[PDB]
Amino acid sequence: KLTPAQSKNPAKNELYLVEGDSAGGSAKQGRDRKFQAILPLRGKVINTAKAKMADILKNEEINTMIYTIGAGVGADFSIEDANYDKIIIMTDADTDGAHIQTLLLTFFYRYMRPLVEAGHVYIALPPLYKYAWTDGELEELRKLQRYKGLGEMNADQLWETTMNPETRTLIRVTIEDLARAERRVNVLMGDKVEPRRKWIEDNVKFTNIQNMSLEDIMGERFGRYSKYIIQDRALPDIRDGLKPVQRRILYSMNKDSNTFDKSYRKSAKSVGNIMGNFHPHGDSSIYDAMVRMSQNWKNREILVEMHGNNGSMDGDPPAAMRYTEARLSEIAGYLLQDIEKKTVPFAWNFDDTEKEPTVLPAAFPNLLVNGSTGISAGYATDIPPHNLAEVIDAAVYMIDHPTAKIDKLMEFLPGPDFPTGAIIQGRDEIKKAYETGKGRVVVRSKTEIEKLKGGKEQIVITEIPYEINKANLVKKIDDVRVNNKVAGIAEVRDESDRDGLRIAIELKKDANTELVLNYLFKYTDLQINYNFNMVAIDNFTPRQVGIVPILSSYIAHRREVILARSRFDKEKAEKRLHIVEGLIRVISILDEVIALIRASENKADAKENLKVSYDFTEEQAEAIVTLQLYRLTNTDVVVLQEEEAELREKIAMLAAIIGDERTMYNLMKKELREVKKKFATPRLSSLED
Amino acid sequence: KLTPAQSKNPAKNELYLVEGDSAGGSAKQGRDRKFQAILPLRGKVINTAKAKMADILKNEEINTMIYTIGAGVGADFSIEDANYDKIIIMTDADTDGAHIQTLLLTFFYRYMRPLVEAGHVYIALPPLYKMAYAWTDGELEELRKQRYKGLGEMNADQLWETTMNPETRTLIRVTIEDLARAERRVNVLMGDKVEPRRKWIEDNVKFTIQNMSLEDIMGERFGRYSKYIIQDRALPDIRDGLKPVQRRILYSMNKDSNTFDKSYRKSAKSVGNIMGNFHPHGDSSIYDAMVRMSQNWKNREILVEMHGNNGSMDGDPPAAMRYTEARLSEIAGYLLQDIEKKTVPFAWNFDDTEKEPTVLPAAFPNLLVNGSTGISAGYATDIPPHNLAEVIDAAVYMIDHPTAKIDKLMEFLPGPDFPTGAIIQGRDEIKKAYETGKGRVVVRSKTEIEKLKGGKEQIVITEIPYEINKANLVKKIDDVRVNNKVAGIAEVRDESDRDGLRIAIELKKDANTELVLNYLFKYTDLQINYNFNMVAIDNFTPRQVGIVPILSSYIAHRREVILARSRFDKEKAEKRLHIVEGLIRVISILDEVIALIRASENKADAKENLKVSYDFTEEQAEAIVTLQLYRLTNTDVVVLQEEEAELREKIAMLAAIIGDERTMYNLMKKELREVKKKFATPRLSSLED
DNA sequence: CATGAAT
DNA sequence: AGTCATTCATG
DNA sequence: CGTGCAT
DNA sequence: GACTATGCACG
Ligand SMILES: COc1c(N2C[C@@H]3CCCN[C@@H]3C2)c(F)cc2c(=O)c(C(=O)O)cn(C3CC3)c12
Ligand SMILES: COc1c(N2C[C@@H]3CCCN[C@@H]3C2)c(F)cc2c(=O)c(C(=O)O)cn(C3CC3)c12
Ligand SMILES: [Mg+2]
Ligand SMILES: [Mg+2]
Ligand SMILES: [Mg+2]
Ligand SMILES: [Mg+2]
Repeated sequence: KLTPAQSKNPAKNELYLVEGDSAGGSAKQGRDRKFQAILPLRGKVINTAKAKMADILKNEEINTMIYTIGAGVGADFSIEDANYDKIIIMTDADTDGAHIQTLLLTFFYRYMRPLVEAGHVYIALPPLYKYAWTDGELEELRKLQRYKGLGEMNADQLWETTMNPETRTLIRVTIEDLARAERRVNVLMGDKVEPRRKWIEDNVKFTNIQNMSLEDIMGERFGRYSKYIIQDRALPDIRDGLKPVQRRILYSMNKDSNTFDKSYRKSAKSVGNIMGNFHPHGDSSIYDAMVRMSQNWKNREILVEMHGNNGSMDGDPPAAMRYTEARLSEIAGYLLQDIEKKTVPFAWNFDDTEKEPTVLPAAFPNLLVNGSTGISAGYATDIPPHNLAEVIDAAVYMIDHPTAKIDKLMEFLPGPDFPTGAIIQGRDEIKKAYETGKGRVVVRSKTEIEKLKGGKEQIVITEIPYEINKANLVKKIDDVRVNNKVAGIAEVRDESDRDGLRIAIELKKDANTELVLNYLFKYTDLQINYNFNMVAIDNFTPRQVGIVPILSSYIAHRREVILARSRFDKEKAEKRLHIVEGLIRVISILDEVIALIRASENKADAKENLKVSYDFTEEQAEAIVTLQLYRLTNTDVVVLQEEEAELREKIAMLAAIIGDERTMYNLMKKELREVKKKFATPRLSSLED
Repeated sequence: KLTPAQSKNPAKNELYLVEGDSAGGSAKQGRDRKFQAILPLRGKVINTAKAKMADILKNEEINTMIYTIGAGVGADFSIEDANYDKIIIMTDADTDGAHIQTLLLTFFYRYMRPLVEAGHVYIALPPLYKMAYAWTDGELEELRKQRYKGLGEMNADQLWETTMNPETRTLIRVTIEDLARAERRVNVLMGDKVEPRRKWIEDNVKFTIQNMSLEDIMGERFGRYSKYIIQDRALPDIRDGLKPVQRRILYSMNKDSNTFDKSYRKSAKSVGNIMGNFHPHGDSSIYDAMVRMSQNWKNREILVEMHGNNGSMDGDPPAAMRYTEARLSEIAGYLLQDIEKKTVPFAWNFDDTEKEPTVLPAAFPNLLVNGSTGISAGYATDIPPHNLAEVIDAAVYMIDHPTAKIDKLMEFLPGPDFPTGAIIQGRDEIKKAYETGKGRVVVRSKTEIEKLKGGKEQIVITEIPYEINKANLVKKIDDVRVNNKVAGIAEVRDESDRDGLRIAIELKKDANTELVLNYLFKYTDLQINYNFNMVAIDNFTPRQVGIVPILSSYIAHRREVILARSRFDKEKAEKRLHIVEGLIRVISILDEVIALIRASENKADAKENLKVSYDFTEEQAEAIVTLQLYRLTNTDVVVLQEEEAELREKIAMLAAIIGDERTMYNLMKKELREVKKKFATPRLSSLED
């Protein structure tokens, strides 16, 4: 796995720890083989502060590093009998690169302290533009090619920028204070989450060879990584309930006109467009997210319609993106409704070539309807799906009554509504969840006892808990029968066809079916505990939220959308109305206008003449001057006046929405009810206490 | 890997052999678990009538097919011990599916004869269309009163209802009518003898429940696969020298404006667009093809420029399409020159939503310049790269002298010009190759001797034979030292860097350096034999062609392109002249026309009046009537008469090309010389005899 | 045993 | 993101 | 131990 | 085209 140097020399030999096999290859190509060695770090280096000391020793990356370095580890470590003068960590210039640097540094600190204390650990700093490393260097170089990673850099460019000892700009790792360094590393990388959460809260603001400390290097790297994972990866926006990857998937597919009323496009075509325009990451990661939105046992209201093998409840792999074809679902269209009307904040992509929405208009409150999950850094998320009609009903009520209480809201939104059905138990815990954000509810399979011939009964499962694998469940129940942990099971039988779920647990003659069913509920996943952990992104910061701040954030959002949409349509109507006013007046003086253009020197002089001599505005003067010749035939002013009437009425009703809070909220309620009527579906999960 | 039936029954159990894992997964969901078992066949099945029996027994696909059939194989085959009553083969509707059916049928023939003789071996026929479903184009025509490209685009419920439901499926019963003729049919198609197969293809293939015989099924299936892979996969077109996948890559990237003058584009975005619009195959195959066109040690003139790790001469894996950026090279633009002018026959793609070029205009003879290779069915190709300037000079001569002899052409085209360089020996065999298509020439590494200290010498290799892996060569050379197959080798060192190839073979003190160098040339790969096998596609058929059928077919192609282009520009200039002629008349009667349009009631009326009153044509009247108002200012009649003159001359020069074979041929030469001057590059390979 | 578009 | 196996012609 | 976006 | 290991919070 390691590319070694030509000659052995522990006085000049350098070890390059490269992030990735591709970048490892590029390094291997652009290196100096006389003394430079390459070691690909395939994946993320294990946490040698969290993981056990056994599984740490059973790690491939760690072992081949301890072998390539050739000095041992822990207390059996002799820096004198090493193999390298310098060990350089070369990663991508992005956030995940900063995470690898963090993980690798904690390794070389916890188990190879003398190597770091002797200043033998370095950090290669690849350029960010093309050469510039900062924004100030770009400014000075302006008097560009943004490197998305090491993969986009050539071998000769790699050497000239970051590998040549005379040209490279390294960051030397030094231990200034062993006490403050021990504290920092142990907090950021410890098993305890709470000190890490607090550190992120207090520090991270969400708004040729230099030497850096350990505390500074661990702070700038884990600080850069934490902020990006919370804001721009794992956690959903509190409004549209989407992670950046899902929003980019829905938007790109919509921009490519890949909607529900059109033909399916090949998945790879969509995935490729997402990656080249908005989401600068792996094709597999994007596709796996695209597939999940097509699975109706993961989402209560699917956003993608996919043809072919997209998986099952048995958890078998979906067809590769070379096979499947996809398109947005009809209800996914409402998430993107009026996006063409400046109703949402847009920001530049990584490419700085095209703008992308930071949030979707969300004509329906997706965050509650579909849910989210949900593993960040310092924070985590688990929001269950809900009924489309019920959430809307609660939303409509809160629109009328902003200061509504949870007890009243639960008359409309009684609890979660899993797409997999099953039984939810714990009315008290549901309330606790809708208030504080956290809460532990019990999810139970829908069962039915069928009596067989011979005095023997049979348990028949028809629905299973959310996020539970059907195939793994059957195996676990069968293991109970095989091991005879409990007595009475004759045969476990998955009888689920393409049109129904059915797990049949046939029991022996004279066997307490109550004793068995109770055992399977406790020791298998027939019954599970579902933990609420409703955390989302409100105002760029992570926020644990109940049912109230969620609904309030959605209402506040839809208000902005409706207001912005109204300004947009009013802007269009005004501009035409202004043009129609001019055209009507033109007909009254058609002869003198044509005579004026006839006397004009050019297009610009013609418009300037229309302004001065006949008080037409710039916008009007443009429309008049660019009229096709045949429009001189028409002198019917009546039809244009009918358009004036229609436009003036539209501007009026639009302005009232912008000017009257009540009128606006009435509109919002009207649309939320239409969405309800169109996409209403009965409950699947029963509620008990 | 096998999904067994829930109930073992050698009377009703079916065994579906599915092409691919994903399709096997879809079948695993759409099956009836009571009696339908699934066995996914991953990749093409081994040719059991072509490979050594030792390799056959080691083939895991065969072993897992026998051990699940439960009846052994060969002479030790009890037909009553089988666990399945029916064995259905379910492949895609495409030609590769027909190949698998062929390979499988020969196995069940050779090693399981009683199984096929009992009529238990079936062939499942998937639907081809979906509007209900239809298997034939006639059935689609009747159903008219979704084109499936495989099984990966079908849902589980769809696959069941159409091909898996035993009461609603179309099956093919494989019956062996005669054991005599079926043997010759099997051996000719699958046997180790290539010549009889090539003859059978040239004799049968026209290049332009329900029972079925074995000889008929084998001929129909393999016939389709033979034809398809011959003219639509492995072999290049004789005109633009491109395989279908290479042509689709170039056209797609050019259509997406991913060219040399513009920014680089993420590779996955290009691959996805190709796969979804033109080339209905795997992403890796398309990307690998795209990567090769970027490697400057395989192509004499790269057609794709690529940023990042695109591999090396050591054979190390290039970066995945997630990492790399790419765009068309400048010279690749000349392959697509004038494609927007209907100079090339187009054809519908697989979606019938977009038309693709069947051949590129090719402003330079790409077949000889870049070469091709080169493994089809019944045929194979191997054309070496040539110098761009030399091939053009050869073609230019043949334009003036159609009946040019080979000995004369070689004064301009002396031989191949490998991008890897090295030495070519064998003037005689080159001529034999340029005449017949086949030839065996010798390629020798470029070496030099460097005197060292202590009286030692050092062999230095700077250039190596075409298509030779540098990493393996060094290993094989060093293996000579290790095994001491020749005396005097001290150390083998690859000293190549990012700007120079260098393999230093350091010798010992008193060692015969001439002896060492001679042994390596003969027993390693410092010297190899390049075998010409110039086979291309001429008139939809594979043709073993010499240097003359190639150059002539290119000139013939360039003729059609230039003729079709000249007609395009002429019709364009004609219609434009027609308008200019009318606009000049209008100026002299501007007021009368404006008054005439004002007097008119509408657009249609205005044109009829422009016709009747001033004899303007319909095309002329339309142009006048649709002029924007400001055009009444730009009333310069002279600059219109300049365009009029400029157009009449352009038509005159274009008509001369269409109406004179010589003037057209001079245009070929003029343009070919321009291409030559722009992309001229010195030889890299030296020639000897 | 490689080569290169396919599975 | 690398690894793993087969087709096909051919020396 | 599985979860779902990342390496 | 499936297989294999890491992060991160959490019962
Ligand atoms: C499972 O088939 C493949 C294999 N194998 C064949 C053997 C089967 C049993 C034991 N494992 C190996 C793995 C392989 F080595 C490579 C590829 C491959 O590169 C590829 C592609 O699209 O680029 C596609 N496929 C699938 C489309 C056939 C490959
Ligand atoms: C080599 O890393 C990966 C592994 N491995 C990690 C271990 C390292 C030593 C060898 N064995 C395993 C293989 C893996 F199991 C899965 C994926 C993976 O799914 C994936 C993706 O984009 O979808 C990307 N990568 C690469 C981007 C890191 C994966
Ligand atoms: Mg990266
Ligand atoms: Mg993955
Ligand atoms: Mg196929
Ligand atoms: Mg492959």
